[PDB]
Amino acid sequence: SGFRKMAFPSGKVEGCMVQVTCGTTTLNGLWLDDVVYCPRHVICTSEDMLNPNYEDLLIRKSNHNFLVQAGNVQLRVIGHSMQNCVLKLKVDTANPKTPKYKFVRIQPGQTFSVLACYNGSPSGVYQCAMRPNFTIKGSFLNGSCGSVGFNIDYDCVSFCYMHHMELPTGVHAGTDLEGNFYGPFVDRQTAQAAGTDTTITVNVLAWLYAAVINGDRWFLNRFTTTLNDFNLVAMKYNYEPLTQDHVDILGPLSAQTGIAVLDMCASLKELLQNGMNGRTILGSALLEDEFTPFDVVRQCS
Amino acid sequence: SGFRKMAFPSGKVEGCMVQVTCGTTTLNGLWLDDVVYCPRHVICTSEDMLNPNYEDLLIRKSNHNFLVQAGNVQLRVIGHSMQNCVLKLKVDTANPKTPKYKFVRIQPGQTFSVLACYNGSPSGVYQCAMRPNFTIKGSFLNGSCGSVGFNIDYDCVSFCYMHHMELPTGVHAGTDLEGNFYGPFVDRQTAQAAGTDTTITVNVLAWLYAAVINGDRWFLNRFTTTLNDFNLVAMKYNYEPLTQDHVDILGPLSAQTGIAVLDMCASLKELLQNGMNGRTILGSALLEDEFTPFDVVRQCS
Ligand SMILES: [Mg+2]
Repeated sequence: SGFRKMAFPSGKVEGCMVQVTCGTTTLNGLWLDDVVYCPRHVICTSEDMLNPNYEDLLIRKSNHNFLVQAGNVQLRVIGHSMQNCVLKLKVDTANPKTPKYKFVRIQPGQTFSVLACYNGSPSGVYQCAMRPNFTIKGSFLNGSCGSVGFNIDYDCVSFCYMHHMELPTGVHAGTDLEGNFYGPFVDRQTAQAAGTDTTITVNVLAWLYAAVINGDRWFLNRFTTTLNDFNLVAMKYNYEPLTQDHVDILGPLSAQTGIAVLDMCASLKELLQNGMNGRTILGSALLEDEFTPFDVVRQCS
Repeated sequence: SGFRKMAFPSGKVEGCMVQVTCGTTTLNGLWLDDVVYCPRHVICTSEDMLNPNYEDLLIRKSNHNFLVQAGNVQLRVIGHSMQNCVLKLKVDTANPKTPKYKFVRIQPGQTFSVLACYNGSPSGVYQCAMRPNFTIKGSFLNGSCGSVGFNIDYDCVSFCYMHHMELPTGVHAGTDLEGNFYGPFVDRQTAQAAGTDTTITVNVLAWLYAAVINGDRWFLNRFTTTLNDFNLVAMKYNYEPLTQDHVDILGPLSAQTGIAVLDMCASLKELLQNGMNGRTILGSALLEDEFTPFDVVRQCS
């Protein structure tokens, strides 16, 4: 029993964190095999922030301009290349701690653990979700760029995010491990704002199913709803539209509890209307949207 | 920016998790140097748990009856003894992944990271506080007994908790690493309940400081109070009394934000008496009490 926002054990990722220095800028790097991945903005100076020409800045660099430090040991850069917004530093040693891994680009609503790092040394681990507006509500201070987001599927580490910047609203933007940003963000210091954020409807529904599984039914009602009437209501509360894919994904949770997906949608329409009336669901006075249907099945079974 | 429930990186502790089997019972053990630590109830069958005699059950067990699995390697138990509610299995091999460590007993209100495991395999990590009633609000399913709690100071792991049981209200009970229970609990399958819990006042105040550091200032006011006046409010709303040691501990946060502890107490007094009135603090409609002053300073500075 109990429902916690649980992160993946960070160990397999800790053994990959290194410190990358270029000039006066120091950030984090991901050392997998003989390659260290990091935000390409590490090659920018006070002058190269509004309109950096990365290709021009990079052609002027030699391997010895990059200082990579894995723990106390200095790694030797033997090659460098750029792929989208990530810099790939070829090193003279393959990381002996390289776990089984893959790079995966996630979609909004997906959750992942973040190992926040400073100077290539891990600080903390926390659970995150990719918001519908392609930002993440993380916890990052200056020097955390290059910190990564991941999931662990049995023994395989799925790297899904690398930290690049904090937007003016205090939210975070980054790329997948191939350097492609999530959202319409760019690695430039120009004015860019996150779009309006919405609630991940499929995740709230899954967490309401997690509440039923752990013995709570106070919020259920005797009504049902069509998929279209649910969306007409939910979108008035800034909820993401619920698709037939979402309805299908909740199928196993619906079968476990005996409550149809659209009966649970009717209970969510009522919760939005009445609030909680001094009650909590799974120890929360708000409707939680950072637990996916997959996380619910994996945590509470 | 950003404030997240953050756990210490669990890598140093993952290298210590082993599976321990005794008959049908399989649970988790902590392998430090040449000793595996685990709950002493591993020797009990379901009938033995009704009223166990551990000294009697242990003398009738021999080294070969304990199956210790470290990954895919069998560890040979060469000795077995008991310290309070913890069973110590001396093994033939020292753990080469043993970090710099200490066994420490924490106080209620202090926080720690839990590495939840199943058959010596870590599955997740989460941060939690030792409740004033000595229980922990964790997330555990069958097979998690022997999962440990810890803090990391520099490169030293301070082990403080080992999971033993779940209480009928969903909360969890366990011991320090020397087998002494936190709370009035016994490792016997009998009617045991968690006492009435209270809110950790110094932790709520620390979290209000983190809210102010992150730009959430709506709850601040021109008023101040006294420790004596505030404690009458605390007692009424089931909050732990605020001592002078708590005000002293909050000193750096008072200085960094310009809001005295009794100035922040007048804000907490108003949130307790009048509520949040549709507003949230750090995306929460409840006053969060599982961040210590130190956790806030560590994450914000
Ligand atoms: Mg005040």
